[PDB]
Amino acid sequence: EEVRQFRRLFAQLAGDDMEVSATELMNILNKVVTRHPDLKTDGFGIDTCRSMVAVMDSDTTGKLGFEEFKYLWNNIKKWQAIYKQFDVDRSGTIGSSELPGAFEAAGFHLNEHLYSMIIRRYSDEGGNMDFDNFISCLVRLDAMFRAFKSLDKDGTGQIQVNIQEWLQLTMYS
Amino acid sequence: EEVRQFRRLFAQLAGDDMEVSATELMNILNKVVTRHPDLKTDGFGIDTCRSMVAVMDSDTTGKLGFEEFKYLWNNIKKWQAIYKQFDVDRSGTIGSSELPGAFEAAGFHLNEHLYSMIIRRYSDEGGNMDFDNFISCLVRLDAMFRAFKSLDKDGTGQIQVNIQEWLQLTMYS
Ligand SMILES: O=C(O)[C@@H](S)Cc1ccc(I)cc1
Ligand SMILES: O=C(O)[C@@H](S)Cc1ccc(I)cc1
Ligand SMILES: [Ca+2]
Ligand SMILES: [Ca+2]
Ligand SMILES: [Ca+2]
Ligand SMILES: [Ca+2]
Ligand SMILES: [Ca+2]
Ligand SMILES: [Ca+2]
Ligand SMILES: [Ca+2]
Ligand SMILES: [Ca+2]
Repeated sequence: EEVRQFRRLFAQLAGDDMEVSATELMNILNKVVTRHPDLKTDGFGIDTCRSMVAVMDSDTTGKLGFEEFKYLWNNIKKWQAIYKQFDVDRSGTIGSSELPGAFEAAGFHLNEHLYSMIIRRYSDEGGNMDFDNFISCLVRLDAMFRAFKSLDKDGTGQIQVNIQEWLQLTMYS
Repeated sequence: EEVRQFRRLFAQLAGDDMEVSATELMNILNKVVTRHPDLKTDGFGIDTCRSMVAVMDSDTTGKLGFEEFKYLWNNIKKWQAIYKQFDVDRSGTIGSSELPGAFEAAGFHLNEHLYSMIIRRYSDEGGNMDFDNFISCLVRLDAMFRAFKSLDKDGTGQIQVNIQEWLQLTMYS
């Protein structure tokens, strides 16, 4: 099976403490893109990884357990495919005009104002977003959408968040 | 004449487009920090500087103007001085025990839970925070506080926000 094969990757990656840290996450992700010449990236940095872990660590352990990691990995496997598909000019990167289509393929229908804000923060001078930036942007986007949805209990379209919660959601990410 | 000097710095740094981008910021920050052996750091990386710019960019130009860069620079000068004062064991990093007092001097009073989250996201195995992680964290904490006070112009300590608003507050930073 595949769940058999995954426990095997996980158990190997997680190591001694049965959890995968920011550092371990960084290594595996860097070990993989290496064999993907169609993905341009300057590498998955430690800071980006620590952010990926925090935003994915729903149980506040500082590291990712089996489920948390399983969620992250599956998403990443699906997202890398979208990136390749939408980089129609084989630049190895997602361009400004290539972005909306890719996010939509990943299930994120935003607006022109939001894509712009996104390009400004994650893309470079040129409007080109490389692979790590893309995955990084998507892990966060997914977490924030999830976070909003869980706080929208009445189904009203708006949430109420107090100072303590706010600081917890924005700082531990 | 304390600004005579500051205008010449920004102008020299900002360049042709009259704005300090993440890369311009990264360079200067890595240049100065080296002239201070009391601050241990693994370097200011591009993702972190990209984060710093995003959070200080109030005019949504994508870069730091004079007013934006000045507020940022002033804080760093101030936070740099706090870092050194509270690094009692002169390890060159802020430890778990050293943390709250340094934030207390910067003016933030957070609870233990929040501190645990911050240490998990910003410190190392031993629980020490280096210079870039310290500045990066503080630049964020300050921004997140200001963003919150700007929507709670009532003092209730709670904000109402829709999805479009939530994304801009959490994604553009
Ligand atoms: O290359 C792989 O391991 C396959 S299973 C898919 C994949 C591709 C790229 C990344 I980064 C992660 C996962
Ligand atoms: O402004 C400077 O170069 C010195 S005096 C203070 C300072 C020290 C470190 C940093 I990074 C920023 C500022
Ligand atoms: Ca581990
Ligand atoms: Ca966890
Ligand atoms: Ca492309
Ligand atoms: Ca990158
Ligand atoms: Ca410039
Ligand atoms: Ca600006
Ligand atoms: Ca110390
Ligand atoms: Ca660091």
